[PDB]
Amino acid sequence: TFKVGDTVVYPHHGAALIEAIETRQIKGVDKTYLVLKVAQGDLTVRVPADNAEFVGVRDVVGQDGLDRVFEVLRAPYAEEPTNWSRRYKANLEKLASGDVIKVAEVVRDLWRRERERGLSAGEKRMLAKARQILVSELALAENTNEDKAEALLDEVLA
DNA sequence: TGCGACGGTCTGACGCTCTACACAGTGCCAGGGGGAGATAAACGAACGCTGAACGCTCCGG
Repeated sequence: TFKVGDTVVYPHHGAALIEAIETRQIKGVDKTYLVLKVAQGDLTVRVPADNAEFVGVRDVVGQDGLDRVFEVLRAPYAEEPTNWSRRYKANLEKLASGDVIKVAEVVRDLWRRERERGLSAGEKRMLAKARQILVSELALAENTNEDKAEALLDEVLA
């Protein structure tokens, strides 16, 4: 399932590359740890392969992902509750869910809201974080350059 | 009630200048009411223009 040198998407950190497989022993049990890293925060993540699906790791989605996130990005008739508190409570939950379709919907609706009137400066931090993690997810999926990854999305979100 | 003792409470702890310094870890926005500043108009005032008009010295044919 998991090999060396491959790219894996980790929640709240985006795409990452695996360095090696670690065989550290805990209580006399040889767990199959794997170590991975990103270029954003300069951190190393060690996850055993047995509970990898439980913690929420996920591989690189092929050609079946960009088309579905584009068609849910272009999906009209999206509505939000009138009170901003319910939508505010929903969006970070959708971000923490880690689904690509959910984060694409959140960034599309939020970008539309910022375009129409302009929300605030506080929400700019989370829009920026979501755009960063989404462009990092799509950058290593299509194997494109990061500047090309952020450039290609500029003509499709309108 | 008398007893020590147990305890709290309270007080200051010589004088001045030469010197003499500053002070730090945990949310967020929408709807609505007031007064600050720009606007264009307004009622009244006095400010000018009209030279006219009164009166003077005036050079004068």
